[PDB]
Amino acid sequence: MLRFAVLGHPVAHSLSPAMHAFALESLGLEGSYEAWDTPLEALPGRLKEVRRAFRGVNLTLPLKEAALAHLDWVSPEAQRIGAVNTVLQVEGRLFGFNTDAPGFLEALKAGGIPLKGPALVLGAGGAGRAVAFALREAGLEVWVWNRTPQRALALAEEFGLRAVPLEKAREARLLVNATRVGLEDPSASPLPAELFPEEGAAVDLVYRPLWTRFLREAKAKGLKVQTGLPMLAWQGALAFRLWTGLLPDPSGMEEAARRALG
Amino acid sequence: MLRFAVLGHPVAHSLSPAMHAFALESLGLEGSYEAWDTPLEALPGRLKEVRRAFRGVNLTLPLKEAALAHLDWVSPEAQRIGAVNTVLQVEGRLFGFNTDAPGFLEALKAGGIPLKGPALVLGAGGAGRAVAFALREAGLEVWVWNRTPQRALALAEEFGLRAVPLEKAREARLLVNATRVGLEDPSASPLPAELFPEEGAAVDLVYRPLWTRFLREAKAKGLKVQTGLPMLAWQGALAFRLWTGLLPDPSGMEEAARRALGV
Ligand SMILES: NC(=O)c1ccc[n+]([C@@H]2O[C@H](COP(=O)([O-])OP(=O)(O)OC[C@H]3O[C@@H](n4cnc5c(N)ncnc54)[C@H](OP(=O)(O)O)[C@@H]3O)[C@@H](O)[C@H]2O)c1
Repeated sequence: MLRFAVLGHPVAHSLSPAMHAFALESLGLEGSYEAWDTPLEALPGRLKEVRRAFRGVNLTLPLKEAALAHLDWVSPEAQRIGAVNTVLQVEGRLFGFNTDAPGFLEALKAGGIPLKGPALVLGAGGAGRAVAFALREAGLEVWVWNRTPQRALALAEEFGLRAVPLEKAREARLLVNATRVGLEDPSASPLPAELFPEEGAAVDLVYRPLWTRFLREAKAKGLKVQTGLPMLAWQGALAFRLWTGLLPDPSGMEEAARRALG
Repeated sequence: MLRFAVLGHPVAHSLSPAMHAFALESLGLEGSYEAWDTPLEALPGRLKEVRRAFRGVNLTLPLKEAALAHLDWVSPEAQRIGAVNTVLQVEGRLFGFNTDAPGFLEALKAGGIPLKGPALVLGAGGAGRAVAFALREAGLEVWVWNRTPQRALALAEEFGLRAVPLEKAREARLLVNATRVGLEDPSASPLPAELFPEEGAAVDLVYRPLWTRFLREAKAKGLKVQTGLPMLAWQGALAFRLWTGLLPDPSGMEEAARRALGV
């Protein structure tokens, strides 16, 4: 019993299998969590397959947004965010949820990052929307920026936030990189060093490398920093509870993910 | 800790607490399944407490119908049957399902009884509906009877069945008692021995007593028979799987009920 898996392309190096293997073991449960490559056009087929033999699955790039028109139910939050990262299967019916939003908040709390705004979310893409949704719910004043202005402006209107220029980063107290800038690229950062504030906190959703240029610039400025692992771990832990009713240890899953990275 | 419960009025004799206690223990899980007396007045206040402190709950009379309107999502089957016996709580949201229909079918399969029709369901009430529904989806011909002809003909239309006179029971190959006849009445049966099928099988949903006059008659005639416990055990095991993803041993679920019954 308990067949799980992460669907997306690519997923060859996902850290979920390692995290969830630990979750199952730690809770004394038998089961498996496997990495299963799935293009955005091979999705319809896989949701059918999930229905017949998986208790649940995580969705990742680039399936998160397209999965909605494919589930029997989608949570109010997942719908607002417009993306599902966790699917539960019961009686062949599929229910979509988003554990990225609540996971991010739990990660901040657990990591001792104060919820102090204004919070600037860099990136109005999928991850940016989930983070902006979470920070709005937490009641902070939220600003959003995007390389392409329209997307930031549209999101600001949609969520009742404020689209701002990169320069306003100096006035933010919580900075979140929700862009792909820096992914596998130690030379790139979404924010020029000179625009970082001198007090506050910075979080990077990118965890490859672990200490991105963005986090190094932030740490250099004396800001409290958090890597992308805590969020990854919490969204996974919350997903596991959705599936079984049990909450595996988040710190344990994070460590497991770290060990899995090398 | 996993928190479960059976909601209804009454529930003091429900065998669910005993069955799920076995499920939890046998599956090495920590948690509890309690019986919570819940009159219809209190469904609202009760469900809210569910969204907050329970992973899932079973619903028994008289809350199986008035629950649908209060849930965030109701399964199709449960929609068509018009009753929910299993509620799942996730992120404060409540989802309703009916494990009786599939539990009934899985009990027959696991017990040997072939889904060879034509099958006749005696009783067009709540119990009969769930069973009538499950049997056609299974792929066999299904007739329905009821002491009040109307309640039967209407069901034949709503579910695409066929209302028949009691005499038809003889031409059926699958007999199902969905009436309260025989409940704590060893000498009472809804079907006269003379109207019993020629070949086939019979299943009684009444499990108190376990061997009802209906089942004893059916057996004397040469029909294969099944008590009401296998269905009880499977709807419970399926409910547990629904809440956790793990299926407790249905045979063990039945044993637990048997012991709780003391027979
Ligand atoms: N740690 C976790 O658990 C976690 C959870 C979710 C996401 N993430 C990570 O965060 C990132 C975002 O993922 P996602 O699902 O939101 O998907 P995504 O859709 O692939 O990201 C599109 C977004 O990234 C920005 N971006 C891309 N290239 C850029 C460049 N060269 N310069 C400036 N901005 C650029 C986009 O700007 P435009 O709109 O202008 O293209 C936009 O805001 C990924 O690296 C992902 O691994 C991590």
